[PDB]
Amino acid sequence: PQLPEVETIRRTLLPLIVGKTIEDVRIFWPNIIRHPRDSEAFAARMIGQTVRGLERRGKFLKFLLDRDALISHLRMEGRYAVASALEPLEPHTHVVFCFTDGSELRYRDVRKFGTMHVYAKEEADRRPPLAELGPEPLSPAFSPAVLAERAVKTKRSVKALLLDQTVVAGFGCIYVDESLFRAGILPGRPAASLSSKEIERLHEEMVATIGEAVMKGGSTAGTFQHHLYVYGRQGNPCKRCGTPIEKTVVAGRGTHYCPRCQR
DNA sequence: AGACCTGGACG
DNA sequence: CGTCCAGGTCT
Ligand SMILES: [Zn+2]
Repeated sequence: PQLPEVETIRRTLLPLIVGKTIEDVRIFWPNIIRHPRDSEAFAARMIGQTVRGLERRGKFLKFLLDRDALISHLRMEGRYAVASALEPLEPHTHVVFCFTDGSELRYRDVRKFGTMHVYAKEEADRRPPLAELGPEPLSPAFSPAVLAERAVKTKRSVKALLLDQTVVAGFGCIYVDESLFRAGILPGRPAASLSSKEIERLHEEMVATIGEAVMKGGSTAGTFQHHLYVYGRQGNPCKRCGTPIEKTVVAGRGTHYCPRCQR
């Protein structure tokens, strides 16, 4: 999940958990728990607290409790649902938070890649993983100046630049590829080879793409996949020029682009 | 890369 | 059967 997907999980999950009080926390795959590293301390400190809110920072979910904040990263497969304690669990359910009202927040993750960190609220933003994060793309803090400051300094591909969460938070392969297309820029271009005119353009497209995806509930629930120009369309005609979309490897990752529209 | 991980589209 | 992919991030 990327920013648009997570922002959607955030909007729909909040009303389902807000004001509930944790009675128990049950863990079935401890590796998910990263801080405290001991999964028993993790469970213990949360018992008794009440969900006060739910925020998003980059690709992370930030559950706001009483004194603590829980930082959850879904990675590839992480999924949350709220259900009755009286029903059997779905498979691949690794962490369950039991509330006093008989309902449960269930976390599922087939590949077990996801992570959970719990800190005191005041500590969350100055500790891993939130600390190194770049500006929110839909915030004024994300500007062409910001993008340019990082681009000139590096020799790596513009794709690799935008995937770096320290540069800007929220983009993954899908939306990076789409943004680059919309901005007419080849993914493999050295970041530094970008001009001021391209930087501004890319910034406008990055903001627009992520914005529309969020309004459309993301890609699959979501509907933004009907609005994909290049991702997963390899071999198919470009929607703008009819050139077959191409797929190669940029920075070790499957990359999609139109060889005509992008330069 | 290869790491952690599990499973679905491929012949 | 296998291998080849997969919307993350780390080493
Ligand atoms: Zn094209």
